[PDB]
Amino acid sequence: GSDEEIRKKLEELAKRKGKDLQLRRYNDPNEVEKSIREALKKGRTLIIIINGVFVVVSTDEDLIREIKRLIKESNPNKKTLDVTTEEDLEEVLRRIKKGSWSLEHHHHHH
Repeated sequence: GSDEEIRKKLEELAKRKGKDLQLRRYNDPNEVEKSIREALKKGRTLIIIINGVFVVVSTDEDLIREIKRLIKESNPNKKTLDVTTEEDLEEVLRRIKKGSWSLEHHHHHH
């Protein structure tokens, strides 16, 4: 679907900045967690789709914040998440259960 239309914006950005970006889909928090440990240990960017939520993992906040924009251009109605440590993963998954999900809106971003 629209994940294939966003993939171009991400894989072009990998050539612009010289970092490794890759896109994958998951069904459960228990399966997805295993992918975050690899990305953070290796200093790499993963863009993950789980149950309609976009979870962005990177050791570079400037890579996440540009990916979030490129995701939200193509799906302005989709919810999003960000991770830079294995502690951030638990922080955001705890917020997912509590309803404290991301508030990325262009009138709030400025």
